[PDB]
Parts: sequence; C-alpha cells; structure tokens
Amino acid sequence: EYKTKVSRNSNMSKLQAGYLFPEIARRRSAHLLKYPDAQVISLGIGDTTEPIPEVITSAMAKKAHELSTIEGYSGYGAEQGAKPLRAAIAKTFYGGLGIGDDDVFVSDGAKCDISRLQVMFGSNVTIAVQDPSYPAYVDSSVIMGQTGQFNTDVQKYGNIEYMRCTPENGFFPDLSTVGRTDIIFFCSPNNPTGAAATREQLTQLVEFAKKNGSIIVYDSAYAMYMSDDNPRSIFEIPGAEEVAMETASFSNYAGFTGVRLGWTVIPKKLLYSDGFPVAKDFNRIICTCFNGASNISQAGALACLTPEGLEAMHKVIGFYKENTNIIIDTFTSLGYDVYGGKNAPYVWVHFPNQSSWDVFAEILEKTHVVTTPGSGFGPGGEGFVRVSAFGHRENILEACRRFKQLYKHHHH
Amino acid sequence: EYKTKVSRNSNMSKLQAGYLFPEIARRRSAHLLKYPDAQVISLGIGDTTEPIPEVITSAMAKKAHELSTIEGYSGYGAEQGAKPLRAAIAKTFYGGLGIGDDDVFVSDGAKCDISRLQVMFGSNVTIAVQDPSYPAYVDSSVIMGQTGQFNTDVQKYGNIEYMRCTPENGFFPDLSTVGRTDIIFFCSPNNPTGAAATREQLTQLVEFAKKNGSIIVYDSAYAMYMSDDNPRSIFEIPGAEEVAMETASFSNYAGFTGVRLGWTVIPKKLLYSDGFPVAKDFNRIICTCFNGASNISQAGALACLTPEGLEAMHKVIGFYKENTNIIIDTFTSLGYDVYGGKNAPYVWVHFPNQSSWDVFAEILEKTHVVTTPGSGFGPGGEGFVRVSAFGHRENILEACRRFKQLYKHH
Ligand SMILES: Cc1ncc(COP(=O)(O)O)c(/C=N/[C@@H](CCC(=O)O)C(=O)O)c1O
Ligand SMILES: Cc1ncc(COP(=O)(O)O)c(/C=N/[C@@H](CCC(=O)O)C(=O)O)c1O
Repeated sequence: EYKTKVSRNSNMSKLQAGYLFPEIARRRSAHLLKYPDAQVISLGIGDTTEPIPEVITSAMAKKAHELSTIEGYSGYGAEQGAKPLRAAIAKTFYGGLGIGDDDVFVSDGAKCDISRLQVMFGSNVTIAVQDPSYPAYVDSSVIMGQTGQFNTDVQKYGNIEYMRCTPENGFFPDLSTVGRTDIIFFCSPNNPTGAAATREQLTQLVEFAKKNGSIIVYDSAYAMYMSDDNPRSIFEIPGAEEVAMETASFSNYAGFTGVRLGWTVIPKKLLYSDGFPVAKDFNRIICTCFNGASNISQAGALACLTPEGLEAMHKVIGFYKENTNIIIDTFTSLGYDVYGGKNAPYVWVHFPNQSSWDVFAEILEKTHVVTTPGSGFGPGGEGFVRVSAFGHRENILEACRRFKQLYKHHHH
Repeated sequence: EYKTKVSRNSNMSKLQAGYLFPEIARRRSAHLLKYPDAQVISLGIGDTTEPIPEVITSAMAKKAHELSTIEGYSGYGAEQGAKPLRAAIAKTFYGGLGIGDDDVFVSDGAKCDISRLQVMFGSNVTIAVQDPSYPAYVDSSVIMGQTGQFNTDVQKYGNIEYMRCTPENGFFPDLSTVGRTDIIFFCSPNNPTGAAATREQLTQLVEFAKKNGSIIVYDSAYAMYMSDDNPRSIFEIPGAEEVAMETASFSNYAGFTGVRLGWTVIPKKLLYSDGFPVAKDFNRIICTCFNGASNISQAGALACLTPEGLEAMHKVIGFYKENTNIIIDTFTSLGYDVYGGKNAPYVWVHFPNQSSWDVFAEILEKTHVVTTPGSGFGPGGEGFVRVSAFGHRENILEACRRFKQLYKHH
C-alpha cells in the first residue's frame, strides 16, 4: 500500500485510547450482540432525554421560516454571536458582576470552546485539572502538546497537575499541595463528583490563582442545578476578573445537546504576563477558526432567556433533579456511600475495593444499564461509578428497580 | 493593574494583523459612523443574500417542532454526523468515486474543519498554499505553530510555501518551482481568483503530491458554481485517494452561511508515513474537540440532497452566476483586466500602480461599496480587488452603476 511521507502528529500518538464516551458506546454495542433482546437503559453519557420546551422550539421554527423571506434572511453572523444574545447572557447570568456584552462569546457548545481555548493557550502552557474531571480537559491538553507521555503506573499524562478530589477532602483540592501551573480547569458543580464549591472554596481558588499567576477556566455547565447556596459563577468572587474565565452551555438546561449552543465569558482584566488581554486572542481564534453558532440555535437560546424560557428551563431542570433524588435514594437504601446528586444531575457512587471498569461491566452485564466508570474521569475516579439522572421517568424507575435487585445482598 | 504569569501563545503574537474579514467589517462600520445615511452596498465578505429555499427551511422548522415531542426529540448526535446525511453526501457528490458513508465527517462548516484538520496535523508539518488564497489556510498554520514570523519585505510568513498563481500562468502554479511540503491546501474554484483547475492540472497536482508524499487538502466550497467542464472533486483523479482529502460546505449552495453545515471527506487509503490512517486521527479530533453539527442544520442539509433541494440550490446558484456576469461586464467595459467569474461567484479585478487597500478605501469612500483588497489573500493578491457577486439583483445593478460613474471618465 502507498503511504504519504507525512509524520503522524506525535501528540495524537500520545493518547492512550479513544475518547471515553465512544469507548462506552462500543461496549454497549458488544453487550447488545451478546443479549439481542436486552432492554438497555443508558445512564452513561449525560445525554438529555426529555423534549425541548415548545416556547423554545417555536422560536427556532420561527427563525427557520424567517430565513425563507427577504426581510428575515440572515447570512454570516459576527463570530462572537448576535449582540442581543450576548446581552441577554451577560445580564441573565452575570448581572451585577461587571460583565459586558462584549465579554461574551457565543459558541456551538462548551466542549468546542474548551478545545478552541486550548488552541489559543497553545502548546507551551501547563495545566491543572480536578481529579476526577470531565475527560476533554486532559485529552485536549494532550492533543495540543501540553503534556508528556502517559504513565501506566500512575495512570497520568506527564506534566499535568492532577488535583485529587476525594471524600476525605470534601471533593475540593488541598491547594497547599497543588503545584503551580499556567491554567487551572475547574468545574463546579464538578462532573463527575457533583461537588459544588462553596464561596469560601472559590475564594481560596481565586487567591491561589492570583498568587501563582494562573488562569482559571471555570466550567459552569451544571450551575443551574445548584440547590445549596453556593456561587453559580466564578465572577461572584472579587478578584476573579483578574484570573478567570467561564464556559457554559444550554445543553443541560434546555436539552440543547443536539442543537448546539454555549458561551464563554472572558473579562477585560484578564491579562497575559506581557499585559496582553486574553480576550483579544480568543477573539482572533473565534474569528479565524470558527464561523459562529448556528443562527437557529442562537434564536432558540435567545428565547430561553425570557420569563417563559427561564420558567421552561426551570421545569426541565426540576424534572432531572427529581430523577437524581430517585437514584440517590436507591443507592442510599442499598447501603452505598453516594456522593453528588444535590447540585448536579448525576450521582457519584463509591464502589471501594473494585476497579470501576469492572463495576461498569458488571452493571451492564447483569442489569442492562449503562453507567460511566469513574476511572474514565482520571485516576482519582478509580473506585467510583457515575450514574446519570437524564432519562424518562419510567426508565429511571426501572433502572433503580434493577439496581435494587443486583445489590440487595451487599449490605444489611 | 494585575497581570497573570501566563505567557501569551507565541504563535498568536506572530499574526501580522486581525483576520481579514473582521477588518473589512471594521472599515465598513467606520464608514457608516462618518456617513450615517450612506446607502452602503456590501460586496466584500462573500456573504449570501438571498433567502433559503422553502423546501429546506420547512425541513428545519419541522425538525425544531419534532424536538418538542417525545418521539421526535434527539440529544447528542454522532459527532461524525447523522448516517443518512453522510450517505446522502457520499452518493450525491461522490457517487462512483469510491467514497463510503464512513469517509464523510459532517461539520458546522468548512472554516471550522480547516482549523480542526490543522489541530490534527499539528505543529510539525509544513504547508503550501496557492498565492493568492482564502486567508484561513495561512492564519490557521500560523496559529498552530507551523510557521515563522511575518516577513514584511515579501509579505509572507516564514516556512510557508506560497505557490505563485498569476494571470500569465492561468492561476495554476508551475509545480517544478514548488518546494516539497507535508500539506498542500488547494482550492478549486480558487478564492479569490475564480480559477478552476482542469483535469490535466489536477492530475499534475496529484502526481506531485504522490512523488512528494504530501497530503492535499482540497477545498471545493465553490465547485457547484463550475461552468467549464472541469472536475468538481479531487477524487475524480485516480490516485487522489492515496494523497487527498476534501472539504466543502452548504454555505454557498443553500445560503447556509449563518445556518452552519459542511463536511470533510477523508478516504480510507490516506495514510501517514507509519501507515496510520489519517481518518482515524480526524475521528479522534471530532470526538474530543467537537460535539457535532446542529441537529436542525443537519435536517436542513438532508433536505438539500433531494430532487427538490437540488433544484432549489441550482436556482440560487444560477441567480448568483447571473450577478457575476453583470459585474464582469461592468469592469470589462471600463477597460479593466478582470479574472474569474466563470466558475465562481466573485470577480478578481486588476488595479495597476495602486495598493489594494488604497483601492478598497477609495471605492468605499466614493461609492459606498465594500470590496475585498487582494492583498488580504496573500502577497500574490497585491494590486487586485475581489468583488463578490452575492447580492440582491437591484444592489448588484446599483453597485455596477456606481462603479461605471466613478471610472468611466478615467
Ligand atoms: C463539565 C462539562 N463541560 C462541557 C460539556 C460539553 O457540553 P456541550 O458541548 O455544550 O454539550 C459537558 C458535557 N458532558 C457530558 C457529555 C459528554 C461530552 O460532552 O463529551 C458527560 O460528561 O456525559 C460537561 O459535563
Ligand atoms: C475557499 C473557502 N473555504 C471555506 C470558506 C468557509 O466556509 P463555511 O465556514 O462553511 O461558511 C470560505 C468562505 N469564504 C468567504 C467568507 C469569509 C470566511 O469564511 O472567513 C469569503 O471568502 O468571503 C471560502 O471562501
């Protein structure tokens, strides 16, 4: 066979396996070959399942129809997003926090922004992540050349600061033990643990970033699930404007997982070591490497940020929070240590003295329920399994019945 | 003022100015501050202007409504795109060319794929581009660290092979003069020259890539504007499957510039030097750095690839081709050397003894028409101006009247 003379990107070669969620899909498929009649319930990937509220879909359909009219047609949008949408995001989520319309960048989702931010930061920054954490932070870092090779002894890529979050530290890093890095990716409520940082903890985080001269990338994709009285935006912490940016999404709020609409906020006071504003480089990236979020998706997001849209999202979120409570109650009654669930639409179940991949496999094999093994979120996730609360009510209830039957004999 | 201790990405520092099209928009905005009541006609950025056909928008509206129902709701899609859409693209544009549904990757547009491909290739590849060419190829290369600094003497970033395309050579490079690189970005029809490579020229290009062990990134964003009997896909050239991939979009075909939907095709026989299939690394990038094109946009694209959708696109394309002829005739009658327009919805006009930014500024100040300075497309673009044919018919006619009035006595 013919081969080119182009060398494979050595950063791609560093990756240990495929992306976590496609790997789970492969195991789900293999399971269906083994059990063709199985009624599989997926509580693995956090994919929303309930319909989008009509007030929001109606706005998207209206935009689509408008595109067939002379007056209503629009072509390229400014890559930063429609001004009324930037304004609505700035006021709804950041009113009172000194965030301007021009600080908001509308995306086709948080996953995509994480990687565009990584292109922006480039190959020479070092990063810290919560351990465990959403795997895209680590994987994007490896792809960009910010890491060394994977070390199989410790299950870590070289040169990443993995900040261990455990039951014993309340799922917040012991910052006095964390080495200095350029970037700190910090998710609150955390995926997969569900832990929401308190005001005191976020204050510590901002102080740590300030002393170390680091940039915090704060992922607030589940913040509207907050039940405890904790900050929902990093910008609630005075000084955050000098060290932090925030990335978020409509995926988990309106069921926009397939529609694609998020945003990133970069404040004016966030500067590189030479005084250059970080937002100006992000603006160059989003103008050069992106051509804007879908106009229909932007119209849907604008409709979300109205009294009727907010009411609708609140109902969607409330439904998933009720699913979460059903799952928490099930595992608690089974005698498990169950974490998260309070501030996030998933639960983090402790399966000590087992491999999380083994637990994943056992649950799938015996109950036909897909979960996510904790080790998929980094070595700090070993010993845990994440169970998503996204599902139709009957599917949640059925999965819990199956869990109760599987684990009935494990505890008194 | 507080500053972090994070060093700015040195690749961002390399960029000589802002991205071309936002800079044009800034100048347009400045013009409207100067003259608030100016009736500005925008022929700079290639932004489509005519409505999307109803058959296509109806499909998008239907998908939106379906998302509010239990049965019709869908969440995350496959990051590669819906299988029926991949199948429709594969058969419609590549039927008979040995392209499978799994070779197609649905994107939110060609600009985005160019940059995701560049993340995939990484910092250690060298690139070649046509000179002039669409500026994203060069700027994405700089951002990814594949280049040196901008050299102001020659108006080139270091370590990029700029392939000279001129009226004299029919805007196809003399490949005997082109140095070996890892990647060759090649646009046909080319933006901004409008030049469509002939079958013979593409055969040369494929042979050149094969000898050099290079990967061609073929951008076919304007291929449906082809009037001459030239290949529309690189895969029409036997052997392309070993050396080429193709990126395209619905932007210029259905007016999806704001809707966002394109694709890339990476064939099975395209391998790195270690035998690793390039498509497998692209798949990892689109699974890790992307979450799929919008489900509504995918539904729109699926409706495009039907008899009614193709008919509707053909009509829109035809309208813009008519606009292009109006523009060609205007500049030709004024005595300018005008290139392109035959196979693409823009014209490439030669303005001797003048910088293209000065011509841009003069045209905007005097006629309130926005154009694109040729130098924005690389050093080979100096002395030229691109005029887009995307516009309402009355605006094209008005712009041409303004050009004639300005230039007829000179
Ligand atoms: C902390 C966090 N940040 C970003 C994302 C991606 O959100 P979008 O790209 O806007 O849908 C997600 C979504 N995570 C899901 C979906 C998986 C994925 O996006 O790869 C999960 O962990 O199952 C997330 O949890
Ligand atoms: C050769 C070529 N390749 C890709 C694109 C971008 O297409 P999409 O991102 O799918 O809308 C374009 C679009 N160019 C326009 C819009 C400018 C831009 O995309 O930045 C222009 O040249 O005016 C292009 O010309």
